[PDB]
Amino acid sequence: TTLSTKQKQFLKGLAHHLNPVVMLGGNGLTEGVLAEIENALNHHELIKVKVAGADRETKQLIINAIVRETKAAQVQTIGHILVLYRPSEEAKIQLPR
Repeated sequence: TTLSTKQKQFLKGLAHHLNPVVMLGGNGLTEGVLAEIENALNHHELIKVKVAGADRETKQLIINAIVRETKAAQVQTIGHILVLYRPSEEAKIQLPR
């Protein structure tokens, strides 16, 4: 998913009003966590995934794997939160041109 600068910023602003819908723990990106992320992308398009207690390299492994498997766009990485977006066949969120 390739987002323009303006699209990414639009989604970053919207995600400020969202809570995380997936949380990772010590076991990282398990099969079940990936299914939760897929589910969340499907229903919500724009999601926040909490990745607490991850150092920079660990978090990067996780980000890379999520993007590879899901084809979601990275909207924002700040601290322990990953904001991701993937469009739906039935758009829920109006994305700017």
